Amino acid sequence: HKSEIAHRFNDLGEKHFKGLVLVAFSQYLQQCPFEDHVKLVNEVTEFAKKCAADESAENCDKSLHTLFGDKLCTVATLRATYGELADCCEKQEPERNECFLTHKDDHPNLPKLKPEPDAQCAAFQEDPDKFLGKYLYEVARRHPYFYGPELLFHAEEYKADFTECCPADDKLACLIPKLDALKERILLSSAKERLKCSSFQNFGERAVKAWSVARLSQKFPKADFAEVSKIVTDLTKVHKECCHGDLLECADDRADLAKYICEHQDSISGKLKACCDKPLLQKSHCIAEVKEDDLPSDLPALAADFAEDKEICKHYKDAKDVFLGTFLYEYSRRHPDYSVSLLLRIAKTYEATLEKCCAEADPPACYRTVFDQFTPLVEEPKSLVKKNCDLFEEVGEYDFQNALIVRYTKKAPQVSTPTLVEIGRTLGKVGSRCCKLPESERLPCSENHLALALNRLCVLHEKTPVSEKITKCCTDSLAERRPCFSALELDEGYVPKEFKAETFTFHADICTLPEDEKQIKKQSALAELVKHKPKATKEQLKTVLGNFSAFVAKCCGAEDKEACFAEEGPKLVASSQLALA
Ligand SMILES: [Zn+2]
Ligand SMILES: [Zn+2]
Ligand SMILES: [Zn+2]
Ligand SMILES: [Zn+2]
Ligand SMILES: [Zn+2]
Ligand SMILES: [Zn+2]
Ligand SMILES: [Zn+2]
Ligand SMILES: [Zn+2]
Ligand SMILES: [Zn+2]
Ligand SMILES: [Zn+2]
Ligand SMILES: [Zn+2]
Ligand SMILES: [Zn+2]
Ligand SMILES: [Zn+2]
Ligand SMILES: [Zn+2]
Ligand SMILES: [Zn+2]
Repeated sequence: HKSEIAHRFNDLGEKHFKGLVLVAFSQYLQQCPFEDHVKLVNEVTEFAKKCAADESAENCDKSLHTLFGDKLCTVATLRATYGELADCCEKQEPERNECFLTHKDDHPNLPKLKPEPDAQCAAFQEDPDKFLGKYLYEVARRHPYFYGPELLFHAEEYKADFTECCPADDKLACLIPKLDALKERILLSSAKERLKCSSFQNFGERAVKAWSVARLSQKFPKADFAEVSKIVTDLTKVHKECCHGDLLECADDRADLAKYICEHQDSISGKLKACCDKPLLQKSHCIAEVKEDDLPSDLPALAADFAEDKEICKHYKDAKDVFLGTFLYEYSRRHPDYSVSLLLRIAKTYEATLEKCCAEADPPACYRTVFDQFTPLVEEPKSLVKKNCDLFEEVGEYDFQNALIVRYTKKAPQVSTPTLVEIGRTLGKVGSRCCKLPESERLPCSENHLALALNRLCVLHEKTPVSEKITKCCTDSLAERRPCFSALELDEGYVPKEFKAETFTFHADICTLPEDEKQIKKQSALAELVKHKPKATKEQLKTVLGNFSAFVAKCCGAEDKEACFAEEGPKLVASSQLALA
């Protein structure tokens, strides 16, 4: 094509093209106010219309990267608001784009977008096109690596809720349930795509490929290997592009894959019929979130082709990567009950056994029992999940969260308290999600979502590194990541953090906070007790936090609140010292 911007405008249409460009600009520039990005989006779209009518007109032949990066660099207040981001404009492509990507903020710390139902409907009434457009902007800047086409879909969910619910009598009780369910979908989606970009950045395509091969084979067991290879190749490209900012190519390539999957749906999966007669946004999303199809009845034991076939060392020698992919395809489709990282763990073992056995004198007799090395690999995650789920059921979410905060704080006491509270809190929600499921679904829920939380920690750690052992767990191997964090224990040579009274001094401003923030304030205190007294047992810690809870409720009920906090605070501090000894 002469003009790639023409090609994408034609392919995507004005509305989607607009929506993506707004998401792009809000991810690279997370602070500048709404109306500013609206102007930029408008100018790009105007220019895109100039190029589709005349593919030959000036600047239309330039690359999407050149055009987008040039646009960012002509923003007034770029240096004033974004500081070092302006230094990226001195670089030429492709180093200019890498520079912008590395300055995206994963913890921008913006005001929590609370659902104010009466206040929102009035904004929805006054300016609806701005209301849909502002949702995209607010979610984009909060989540900079969020899958662009994915955000459009969820933005369409947001206006469908508000149009429906606003004119009813009970405006709030129609909305708050629907919006709080949307929030949890955004958090999960952001987490999933962030792991994809993290994977490219620290491991490359080959690791992303194995991950997708394994997941898609579970998703589509009836699909043949050539079909799975095709989708994987196509999908890996979509993610590289979305992860790299190529937001228009991302969306375009995604649509082509959806069309493809739907045109080959009998060959791929019976669960796709519902998806495949929907409008294109909804069709893409449905395919991405489709359930795992039924396991076909006619599958032969893996043993014949992978332990028993005598010519495997020749097979392995001729096409190493293609042959292990076959193994991974065949193993993953039979085991929808296994987590993805576990499947990669197993496949790594298979690869490594073939290297030692084919080097040895007699391979067929050696590798005949390679499947026996997987038995311990499966029992290990099964044990972890059982133990956490029995704990979660025994004690409830809040306490389970606190247990994890104590656990992870002991593992890595150099990590910041906000980060430790975030991980413990998130992992407790995972317990609510996964422990209630059947065992066929419980292991993979637990370990797949645990991988998301550990990636979040790793991403914050790459930003502001504090611990070598965390760095090793985050950089060494994606498959072995969860095992690596599990193997962390408190160091014998960790020096208890110095006591600061202010750190355990509460005030009456806690009383006017919402419960979630009230808890965070209390859970932060928990982490700080551990950092200060790392050899205190979980049972000593639970008792002292209980006394802090009683102190906070007592004084928040009192008529003179700040005088209560003043009298009772110091007493509780000094007795807690003796309690934690
Ligand atoms: Zn082209
Ligand atoms: Zn053309
Ligand atoms: Zn579209
Ligand atoms: Zn570079
Ligand atoms: Zn968010
Ligand atoms: Zn989604
Ligand atoms: Zn990259
Ligand atoms: Zn995707
Ligand atoms: Zn690119
Ligand atoms: Zn053979
Ligand atoms: Zn899940
Ligand atoms: Zn290393
Ligand atoms: Zn306070
Ligand atoms: Zn509370
Ligand atoms: Zn002390």
